[PDB]
Amino acid sequence: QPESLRPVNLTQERNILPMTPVWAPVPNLNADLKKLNCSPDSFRCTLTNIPQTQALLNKAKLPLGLLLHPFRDLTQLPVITSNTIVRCRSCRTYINPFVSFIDQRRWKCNLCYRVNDVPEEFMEPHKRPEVQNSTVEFIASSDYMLRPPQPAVYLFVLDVSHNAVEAGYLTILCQSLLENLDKLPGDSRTRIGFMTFDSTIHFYNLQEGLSQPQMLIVSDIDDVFLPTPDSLLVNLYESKELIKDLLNALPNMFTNTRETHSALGPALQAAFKLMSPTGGRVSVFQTQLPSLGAGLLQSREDPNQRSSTKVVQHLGPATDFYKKLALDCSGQQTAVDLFLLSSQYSDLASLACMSKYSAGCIYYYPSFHYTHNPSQAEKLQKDLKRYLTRKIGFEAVMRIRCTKGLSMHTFHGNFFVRSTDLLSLANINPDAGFAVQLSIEESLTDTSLVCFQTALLYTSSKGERRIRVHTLCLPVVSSLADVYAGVDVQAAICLLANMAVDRSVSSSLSDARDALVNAVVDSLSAYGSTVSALMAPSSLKLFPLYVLALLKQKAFRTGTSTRLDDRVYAMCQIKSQPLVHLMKMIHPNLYRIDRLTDEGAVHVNDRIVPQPPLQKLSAEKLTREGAFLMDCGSVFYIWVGKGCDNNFIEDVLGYTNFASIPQKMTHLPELDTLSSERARSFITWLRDSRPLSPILHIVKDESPAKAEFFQHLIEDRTEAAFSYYEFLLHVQQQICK
Ligand SMILES: [Zn+2]
Repeated sequence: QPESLRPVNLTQERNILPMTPVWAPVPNLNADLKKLNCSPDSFRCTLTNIPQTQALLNKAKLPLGLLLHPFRDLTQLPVITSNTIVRCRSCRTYINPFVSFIDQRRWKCNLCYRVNDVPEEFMEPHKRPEVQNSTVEFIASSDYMLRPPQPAVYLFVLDVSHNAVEAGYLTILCQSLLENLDKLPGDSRTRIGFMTFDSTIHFYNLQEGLSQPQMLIVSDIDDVFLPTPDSLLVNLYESKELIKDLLNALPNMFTNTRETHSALGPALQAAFKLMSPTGGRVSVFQTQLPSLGAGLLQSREDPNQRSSTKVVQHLGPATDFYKKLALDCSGQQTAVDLFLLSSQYSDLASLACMSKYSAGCIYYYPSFHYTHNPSQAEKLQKDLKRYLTRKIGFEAVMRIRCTKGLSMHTFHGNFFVRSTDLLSLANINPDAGFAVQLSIEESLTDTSLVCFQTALLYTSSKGERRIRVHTLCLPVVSSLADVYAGVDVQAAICLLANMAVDRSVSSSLSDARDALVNAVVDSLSAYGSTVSALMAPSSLKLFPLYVLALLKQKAFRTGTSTRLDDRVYAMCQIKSQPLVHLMKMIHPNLYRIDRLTDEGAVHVNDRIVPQPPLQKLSAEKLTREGAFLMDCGSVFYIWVGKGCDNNFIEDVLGYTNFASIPQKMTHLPELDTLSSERARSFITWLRDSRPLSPILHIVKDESPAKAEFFQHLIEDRTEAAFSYYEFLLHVQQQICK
């Protein structure tokens, strides 16, 4: 009885959530191969023990899929420079650690089983880097480029309507660009340009030779007097001073502007045309519903929350304008990133398409205001530092190959699909995650092992064509028991979250929610067939809990009010957040922090970091005499109990007593106390584990912002949502019927 199969009575067990982070299940391969397997932080499967047939997979109920964070920053990476990149003659799989050499001069492909000759240059060919590491990166040549590797090109398209000016994001963006101007990935060929827009479209001529920027204003984006692209997307090094002058002036160019219109559509169409020749990255900053010209959007959100209980009203795009724009951009290797900083509905569902279909990124800062909502301003500052300095890959493509019999079925993420197994990524960034559901078209009886291999081809910021490859090997099994033994619950949950997004949009929120519950009912019913109480194998003991958490997440919840743009953003996050970050949004990590200690702590970055144990998401865990920190992935909350020890309030919060604690507190004082040092050290550790900067909110029991915290205690009953106990009873009833 492997331990992953040890029975767990979920009906009775009140302690199932581990105190420490859940580890990915190690694929059950022999010792030698295990050491060679792919990092689960880069590439993992929902079922580490692969079902031998589609019939067995169907009997299991669990979804078979892959999750990847293909371009994440790595501490070490074997870089291979060879005149010949060895690949299979029949399926083009890259030679890897799991192939077999049948004569030292020939290798058999582990995906299609065809025999290939080993090139002389590749030569003890089995001790080659490609065969000793499952994650490598090749430097490719002319045979992997249709044109010379494009230089880095950056274009900023900024909303300067009165609403946008009032918001005050310009100062933040321009200051960030100035501080990081010499840190943008690229070389001497790097080009950059700027555009602003209100009722008209504004271009900025920054060509070398000018003493100051020349602003060009047009209402017709096809104006024949407009200069050539070389004067708008200029060489960063050559026009450095002109660029800095523009960056210093922008925040004070539209002060108290009379313009209220935001012609985003025309601006983006002009951007497409400008970027078409080279491709690159477009960064769009929008603060309200596009109101003029092509692509203008209506304020269609339905105020009646109950009208969206079964089918979310206006959840899908209102038009295909932005999707079409993104597809056209992808065709020219142009990615479009959206930074939405609106205080009123702006139809993110429609706008998000500009990024979704161009491999772009979506950032959302609701009710952003430099002065009145400074936490969003500081967050943008930090998010921009990462956005502007992280590595980047241009004009990229990614293909995922798999052993014969296996097939890619549905991809999840931001990209332009070009095949059953090929994705076009105008840009590939190190923070993007992807997922894909698989199917078994032909029984996997040929061998006892299957392999999955991700190949990411891109142009580096230095002009080199590179191919980063990840190879994952998994054992094939023929019994249901074994399938349940190798399930990766968090991977399954993340894949189901993506499937639920598709179902909510194409069918209804009701159907998506029902399918999520059905996954639990079906899997545990199927499990029961292999063996008064809801039983589950250890591997799935957290499955019901995670599904309940998902059902209460902003994306799919129906019990409490949810603004449309807010729900859409939650869905966007599911589609692009790597598993490690997405799981915190699905099931927040709760910690008691008024009594942090050394014991258990770890040492990192040369400091002692407390390691408090994870607490289940229920008010039952909230000692009224303590303080707790909830990590929801994108935001932090610190709940302070009415009877919380004053030592904590005084030494950590910086106040005499509970009553003196202010509301709307978003920062922890840098107090010279041991407890403040521990708390801050802990929180700094949390922040350093992810690319984005979560805003911190200190919540008092007094009931104003209390709900924001209690809505995350997903194990408790609420308005129209089951408690964990009730949910299990519900699952049981369905299975017993
Ligand atoms: Zn092959």
